[PDB]
Amino acid sequence: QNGYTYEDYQDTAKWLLSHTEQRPQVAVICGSGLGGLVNKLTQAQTFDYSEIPNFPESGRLVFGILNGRACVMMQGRFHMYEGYPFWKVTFPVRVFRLLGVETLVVTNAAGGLNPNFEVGDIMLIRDHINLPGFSGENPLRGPNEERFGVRFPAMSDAYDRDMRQKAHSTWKQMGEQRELQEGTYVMLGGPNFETVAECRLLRNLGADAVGMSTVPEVIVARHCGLRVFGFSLITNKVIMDYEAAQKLEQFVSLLMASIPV
Amino acid sequence: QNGYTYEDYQDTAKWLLSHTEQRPQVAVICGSGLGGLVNKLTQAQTFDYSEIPNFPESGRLVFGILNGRACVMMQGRFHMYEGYPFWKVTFPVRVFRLLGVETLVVTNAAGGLNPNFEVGDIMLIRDHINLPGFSGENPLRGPNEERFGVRFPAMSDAYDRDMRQKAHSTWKQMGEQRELQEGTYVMLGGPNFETVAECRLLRNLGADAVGMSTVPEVIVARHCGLRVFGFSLITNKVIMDYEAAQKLEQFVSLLMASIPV
Amino acid sequence: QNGYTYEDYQDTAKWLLSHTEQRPQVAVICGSGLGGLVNKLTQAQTFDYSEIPNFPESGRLVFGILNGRACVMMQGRFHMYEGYPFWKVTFPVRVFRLLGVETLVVTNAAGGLNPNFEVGDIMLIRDHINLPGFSGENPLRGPNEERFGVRFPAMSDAYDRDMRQKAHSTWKQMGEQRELQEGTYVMLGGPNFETVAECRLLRNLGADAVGMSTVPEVIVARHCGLRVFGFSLITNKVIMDYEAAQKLEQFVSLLMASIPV
Ligand SMILES: Nc1nc2c(ncn2CCCCC(F)(F)P(=O)(O)O)c(=O)[nH]1
Ligand SMILES: Nc1nc2c(ncn2CCCCC(F)(F)P(=O)(O)O)c(=O)[nH]1
Ligand SMILES: Nc1nc2c(ncn2CCCCC(F)(F)P(=O)(O)O)c(=O)[nH]1
Ligand SMILES: [Mg+2]
Ligand SMILES: [Mg+2]
Ligand SMILES: [Mg+2]
Ligand SMILES: [Zn+2]
Ligand SMILES: [Zn+2]
Ligand SMILES: [Zn+2]
Repeated sequence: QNGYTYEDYQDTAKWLLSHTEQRPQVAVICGSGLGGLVNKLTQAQTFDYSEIPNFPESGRLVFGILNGRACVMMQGRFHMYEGYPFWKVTFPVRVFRLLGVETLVVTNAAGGLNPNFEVGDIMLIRDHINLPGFSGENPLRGPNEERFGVRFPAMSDAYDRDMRQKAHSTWKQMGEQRELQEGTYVMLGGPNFETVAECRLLRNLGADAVGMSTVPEVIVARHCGLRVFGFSLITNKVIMDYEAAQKLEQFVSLLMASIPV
Repeated sequence: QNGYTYEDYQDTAKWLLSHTEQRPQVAVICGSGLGGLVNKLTQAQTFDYSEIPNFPESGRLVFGILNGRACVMMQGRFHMYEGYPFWKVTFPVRVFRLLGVETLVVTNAAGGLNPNFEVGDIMLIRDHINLPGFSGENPLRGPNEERFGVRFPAMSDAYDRDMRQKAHSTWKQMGEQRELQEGTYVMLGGPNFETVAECRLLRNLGADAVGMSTVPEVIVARHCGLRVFGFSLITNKVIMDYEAAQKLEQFVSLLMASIPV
Repeated sequence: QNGYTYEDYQDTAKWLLSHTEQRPQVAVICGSGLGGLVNKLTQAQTFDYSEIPNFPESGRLVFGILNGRACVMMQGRFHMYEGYPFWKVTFPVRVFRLLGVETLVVTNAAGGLNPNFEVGDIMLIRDHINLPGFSGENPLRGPNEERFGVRFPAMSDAYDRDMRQKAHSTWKQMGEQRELQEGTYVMLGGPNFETVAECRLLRNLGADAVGMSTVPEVIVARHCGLRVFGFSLITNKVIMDYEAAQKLEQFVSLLMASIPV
């Protein structure tokens, strides 16, 4: 049961509003290996998660201006595999909503299931498969809070098309030799890596990349009306048979200018 | 852990037996949009769930005679997405068993995965896929109570063939232009609606319709020996690619006469 | 949340080390119908689970020498369907590690999904599919204990190849008419048996046999560095459409001699 009341989000949000003059419209959640993205922020202000009332423990929240856009960034995220229920993993997203954030950018490291993928590739997330969600492990599980969103939110249009279009055209302006990949991200609980049988299984379900986060954050963001778009850094080609983080940082930085104000 | 002792079911059952002279042999569980089915009951008696000891909160239980058959009807059901564990969602089924009920009729609103389905269609449930059940979210999870059923109940014959046969022949007597659909119902936790990738995934698993209930009720009913049959009201054709409630009420009403006594 | 501290495993392990002179290098986990495997032990010593501090309740642990190899055997195992979280189901594996065990042999009764399987067949487990694991129901869920293993353990090489090779050559020396089967074991929560739609679904995921255990034990064993190999006794051919325990005991006994010392 969600151990957070509506007021808890509000308290946390007002705490942040009074401790920084920063008023972000964009929020970015970074997983593992994308910490250099926070060093590009100007007029930056960092808050350790441990100093923010109600924030899940263990990692920091960095406010600042990235390529002209005011944003708030999660340096380190939460995972189901660490033991947190999704209502803790996604706590920050609802706080962002209360801060006035309108767009959420999600990033993650993932295993490439699509044969055509190569290490270091950047896959624009066009869709996702939420396996934990099939069994009820859903961040929206429990009473619905109308002040956030509706009881039965649609997820088919989760990854904003306009931003995905900007992403492609922006990538083209970067003059990259490798095309910007695009595909379906499947989330699994973890923490162990998949077996061959499971890897094949996932590929046949239509997934292009596999990871252990993001989906719950996206679901909660869509529920509370945030515009969403994200990317997966293919850190390794998953083996289907028996026997670049810097570029992503630059890319997300450039996209700020393409996000509608 | 099932927060109900065997005695809790018994207490609830005797409470109901002493508050109504009605002695139902058939139980009907209605989801959303099938409330007019309760208005067809004669010599009806309603109990709000809140006045019945032990009943899960938030909705009423209506006793009465439907087309000559004495039955008990759930107007409003419980869902995993609301936060209830399956032992609460399925609490009523075991109570029905203790009331002397022999047949359970389940109904639900569902999304059509089968391309040949049309809005308003009525799909006789021939089989189901219990996704939450694959991860252990099972209403039978925990110590087995032999006074109800066996430890490892078979589910392959869950939807009574004889009733499915009656359903088809009865539908034919109704002179309906649209054929009575038949297929596999897949249950997901919810509450968000599926993405395109998930919708395709489900269709490839062999599911004809998708919903957020019923399966746990059917499993518990089969476990305690109840005869089962049900229907899905296809309220919308699910989109598989990127870019009638009154009739059901009449149908279930007519089928009472086909249920063996 | 894992209700066991590192010290709990240690306490249990030292308790056993001081109550028997036996110092096993191999551990065997037996499910249902493989109890005669314990009667082949010499210089045997039995401990009821109920007399071992910290051991999950309801079944015994038998130490002894099997075909020249000192081993510890679980006669009766734990299942998710009984209500235990995986940290209780897999408690013994970590204890074995602390006892100095290096190899874990897992056995189970399973339903045959592969059409070519026959009742009584013995399927060497080459790989597995962990459905509960896709939703987070993972024995490794929670903080990682480095004294056991790494945060993100690989599972693709879970079933030791060398032992699988020994298994085949050993089976050939047995002069059995039926070949030693080999395949992928898929674990589901249970306790109900699958429907036709689910059975087909599982087969299409690439599973050869279906059961309700083993996978969590294997995962924890691999996490703490144990060599693993196992077998599934096909007790029945699963019906895919709508309408030997003694040999296994002998086989596992013979394989002791093939396990590296
Ligand atoms: N399931 C799975 N996950 C893989 C794989 N490779 C990398 N990750 C990513 C590891 C987790 C990444 C993260 F969760 F930490 P994140 O926060 O960066 O998303 C893989 O093969 N399978
Ligand atoms: N998963 C899923 N469910 C869908 C869909 N359309 C209607 N429902 C039914 C909504 C829930 C119905 C109910 F649970 F409330 P019930 O009680 O009527 O079954 C769909 O596309 N996907
Ligand atoms: N899911 C599933 N399991 C089946 C089937 N047949 C036997 N078991 C094995 C029954 C459980 C075995 C056990 F868990 F008790 P174990 O300890 O022997 O592994 C089947 O068709 N489906
Ligand atoms: Mg704190
Ligand atoms: Mg009450
Ligand atoms: Mg004890
Ligand atoms: Zn202050
Ligand atoms: Zn009274
Ligand atoms: Zn003693």
